[PDB]
Amino acid sequence: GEQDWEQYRDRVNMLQQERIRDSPLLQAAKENDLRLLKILLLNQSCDFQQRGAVGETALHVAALYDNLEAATLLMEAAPELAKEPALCEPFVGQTALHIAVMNQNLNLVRALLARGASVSARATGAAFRRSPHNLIYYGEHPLSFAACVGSEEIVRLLIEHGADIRAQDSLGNTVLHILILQPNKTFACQMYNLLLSYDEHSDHLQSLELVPNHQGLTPFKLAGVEGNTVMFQHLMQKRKHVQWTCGPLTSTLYDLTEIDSWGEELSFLELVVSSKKREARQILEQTPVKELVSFKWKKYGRPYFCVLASLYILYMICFTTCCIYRPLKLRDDNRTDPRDITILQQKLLQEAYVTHQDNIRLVGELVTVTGAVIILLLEIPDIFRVGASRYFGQTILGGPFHVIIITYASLVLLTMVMRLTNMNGEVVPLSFALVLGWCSVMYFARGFQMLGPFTIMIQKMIFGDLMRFCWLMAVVILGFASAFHITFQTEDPNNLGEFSDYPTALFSTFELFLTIIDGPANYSVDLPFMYCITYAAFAIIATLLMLNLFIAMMGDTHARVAQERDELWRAQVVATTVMLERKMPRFLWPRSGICGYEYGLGDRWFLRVENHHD
Amino acid sequence: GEQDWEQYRDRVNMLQQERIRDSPLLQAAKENDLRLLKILLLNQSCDFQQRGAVGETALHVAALYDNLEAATLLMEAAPELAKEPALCEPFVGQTALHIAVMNQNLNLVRALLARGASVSARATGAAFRRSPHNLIYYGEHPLSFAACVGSEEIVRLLIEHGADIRAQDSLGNTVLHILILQPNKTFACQMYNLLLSYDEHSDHLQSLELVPNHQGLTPFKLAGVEGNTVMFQHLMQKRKHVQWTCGPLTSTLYDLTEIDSWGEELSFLELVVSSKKREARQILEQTPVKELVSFKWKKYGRPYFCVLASLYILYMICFTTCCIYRPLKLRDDNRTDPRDITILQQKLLQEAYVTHQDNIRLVGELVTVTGAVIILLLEIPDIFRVGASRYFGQTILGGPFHVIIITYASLVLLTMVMRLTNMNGEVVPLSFALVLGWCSVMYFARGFQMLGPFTIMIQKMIFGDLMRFCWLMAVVILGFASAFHITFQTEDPNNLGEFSDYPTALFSTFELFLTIIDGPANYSVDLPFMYCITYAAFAIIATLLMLNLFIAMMGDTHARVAQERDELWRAQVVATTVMLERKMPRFLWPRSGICGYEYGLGDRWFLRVENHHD
Repeated sequence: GEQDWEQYRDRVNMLQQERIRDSPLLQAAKENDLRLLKILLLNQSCDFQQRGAVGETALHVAALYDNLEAATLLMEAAPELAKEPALCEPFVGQTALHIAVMNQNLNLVRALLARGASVSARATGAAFRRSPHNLIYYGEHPLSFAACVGSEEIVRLLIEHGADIRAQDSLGNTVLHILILQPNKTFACQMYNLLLSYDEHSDHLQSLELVPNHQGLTPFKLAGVEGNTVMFQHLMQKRKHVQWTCGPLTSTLYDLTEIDSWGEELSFLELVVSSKKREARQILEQTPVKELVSFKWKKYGRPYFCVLASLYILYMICFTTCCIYRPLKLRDDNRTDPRDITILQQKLLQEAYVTHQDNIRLVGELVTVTGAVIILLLEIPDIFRVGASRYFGQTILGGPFHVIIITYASLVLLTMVMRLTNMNGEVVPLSFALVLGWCSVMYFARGFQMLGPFTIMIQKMIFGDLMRFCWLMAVVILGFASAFHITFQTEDPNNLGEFSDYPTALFSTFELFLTIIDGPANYSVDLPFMYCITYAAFAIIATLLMLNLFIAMMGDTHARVAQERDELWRAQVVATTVMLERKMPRFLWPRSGICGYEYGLGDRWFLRVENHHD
Repeated sequence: GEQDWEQYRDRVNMLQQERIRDSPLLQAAKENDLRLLKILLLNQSCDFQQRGAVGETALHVAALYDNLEAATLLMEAAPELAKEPALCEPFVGQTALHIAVMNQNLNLVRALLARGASVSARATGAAFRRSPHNLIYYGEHPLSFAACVGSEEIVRLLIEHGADIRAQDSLGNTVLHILILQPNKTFACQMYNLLLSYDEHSDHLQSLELVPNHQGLTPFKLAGVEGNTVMFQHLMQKRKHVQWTCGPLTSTLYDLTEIDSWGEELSFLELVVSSKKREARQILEQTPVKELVSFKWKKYGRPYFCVLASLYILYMICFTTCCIYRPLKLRDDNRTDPRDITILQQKLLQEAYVTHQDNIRLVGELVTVTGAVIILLLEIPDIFRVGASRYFGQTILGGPFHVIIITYASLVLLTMVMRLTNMNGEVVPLSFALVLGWCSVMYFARGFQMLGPFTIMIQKMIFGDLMRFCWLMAVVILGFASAFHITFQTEDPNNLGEFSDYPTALFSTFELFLTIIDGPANYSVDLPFMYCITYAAFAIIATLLMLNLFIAMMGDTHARVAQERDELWRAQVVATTVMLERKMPRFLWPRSGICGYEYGLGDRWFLRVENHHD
């Protein structure tokens, strides 16, 4: 690939205008020059099946520019032009009916359909598919075009000429899926009511509402994925009824069949919390959904989360104590190596199990490794289910805690390999394990409103501002650490040995940036004067300016989300509820909501909501 | 208890709708199906005393859905249905008159009262009591229902059929108490004027205004507890009169009898500052109240607070100097224990009183312990008065300073036990006493506007943000302190002994989090390389990110209250005024306001307010 899409798309859009300029019939379609077009079509003339650079006809050009005078004269001379689709790459299958509807030209649609335009024509070209570089997605059928332009009269005219409402495009979207993807949401529900009124369940196999996608999503399920909360509240108007109303009080009964999704392998609520669209989190604060996941969290979600929190915390204490007590003996080698002298005075034991206090630790260590395969048997089946990047990427479904808890379980499994192999470097995977193990306890901080939004800010600082600061911090601690190394390369390393080696001078200048270590000073020796100029420059540019600017932007990444993670914590417990309702067994978590079978109203499981309004 | 309330309340609300669906008479009451209901009640038919699942009648169902056609046909066939209450747990005592008023159905109330509905019926069920899970509290009588719906015409119709306005519900609330608990406050005072106009003091024992609650509160006293400032200003319109008005100036004379509450054991002003409701602090900025507690604070509150401040500060100097000089002698045991060698070189004296300089300290120490029982004789009678959790919980009445000053007086009493027992660990209760003693001086920082709101922010940071940060700080200093301990478990503890023990490694990593101690470094020895990776990870995640995010949210808990504790300090001196007017004697604090007895207008003590208005 040498060129890209839009450079090809601009080439088609200018080759198309050239052929309109080159051919006098196509120009007379564009100019609405019915003077010339009468004289031109009076005689035997240009073939009406002459094409542009895209496969357009003269009727497509006469409809792209709303010229119903020229389009009448074209169809009177050539009636077979109404059934003609374009033929080349971007506009494949687009008919003049696809354009007369998209211009909302009603009198052109009547003139086209009287000439036998096909309402079942589907624009299968790549300039109609739902792609991030197409500006609109209106579907493929002209009935689907009339809905997304919001024209009530073309829809009432296209059904009368035999457009089935269950017409499914190449994505699997029927027209009810496509109305949900439109941006002017409060004008789309009136087309949604109009399209369902013409449905009238003659087919009634899924009754146009349960007709899924190629990704399985019904239109109700898709409104939660795309975050169409205006369409969601409209869709719940037919899934409820008011039991009674007494003054200010009102008790209404929501259907909860398509929200709870009991038998479904991929429920409605996982598709809302694992949706990458960002207005999908406003679905979780709607009138049947908010009451449902609050009932699941309080009655069963937070009690079952706190025991798992109190078990994992008690698990990590058992892992920590098997690190604190760990098999160490005095080293075999007398230290003949006093070179920055070796402070390592003891080494690992090999197969140390002699004492009874060790046998208590053997019990303890087996809780760690069998606790770790339990961790592995819970998560690596779930990376194979959502796609291993939808899993790790979405930061409300655990996200960068499943990466941590898998890495933790990998390292303690790696440690028990080394304990049986008698490898010597056991301290390296254990130190990574203890950090990753105990910082994974912050996963359970989502279960508490105090601690909840506070832990999302740490994820928006590790990934947000640390990747916007550590690059422009590493250039300062590479220029200055080298500058501090060169100034001290010619000195005694026993007096101010903070820059004696270049690896340690990177470490000291990393610390002096953060001022977690003291400024280097030895007042009983003459330091080089270039150091006092370099360090005074360093302390201003790095310590003073660059920290307190990073704190200034980290203070702004907190202020920008301190009013926005109180709403993401309310979406973080929903992703914890439906994670827990799916994993741990069925005799815990019974079906939420009132069973509508002991009362004579069905088998659907309802949710009753009592509300007050003045 | 297996299920909870609302799961029982939802069960009643759906069992009730089932019986309406099961019985054709109850359905015809709901449907307004007067076709069927005429045919049904033409014959001998279902018993009219058939009930739903709650004890409802057909007349209750015909009034829950405002069907006065069906309710007329029900009462014409069965006239004894108007006097029928429901019989089961949530709706006990609710009559159809309780529903016809709550729907504000005036023509249904006239048709019910003509059939002999009882206006004195009281809905004693649990779905009418003032509880946090009921959405409204409208009282129990239908006159009380007509007031809280704001229907002037039902009240003017229910009095005419003999509803006494002094009708007291199970909480002790008369209807004037219930109008104050309503949320649309500016529409409730017009019902308050209407209800007082029909009172006309024929009873005149308390004249409906002094009729207390079961918690003793009159409606004027309850408007300060619930913070009904709209009702409070309306209640002070009848407790004032303008002496004169001259252009812009106006001198008005407030009654101050029910505000100052002179003979009352529980005054009006303690019920406003110790109220847990949060709009009760706007009562303290109203036109007779703000001028009264400003006069009490300036004339007598701040002079008497500053001597008690200057006495307690001078008391704490006397306690501190008896700690600084304290009986210590050189230790008896030669230190045969050089294990992290014992720096303890001297011990406690036993009965040390030999010298004259000690006898000065004996005078000093008795000021401390008799100052401490004086503290105990002032506070532990007051935990037995407000309820020992209303006392400690409310942070404007001292709050977490009465916990401190009781703990301080407990520890110096515990110290004088140890001085007579010759216990050895006297340093432990004294160190707690000196911290708690001198930080209790911040109680007196409420007496000064500069220092006032600054000390409320420390209480909103100790309890607010420290409990939202120290949990997610303790997981970092447990993962890293263990990770720093394991990496240094196999080294010489004499070179970088900051993580030699696991208790001290928790201490060092606690300090390195805050960077109150230097980063561990010893450039004359080879530190383990895993430390330089762990510490560089620690300094970024803990020192840099997690501090300056905690400062970012602690900066936001200050910015959110720097415009809100300037109004809580103005409620913190009111709680200090009425604390001081109650405790210290009566010859200090004379009665505030002008005695209306030397002038010929009563014996009530008035407050004169001169104000300016353009």
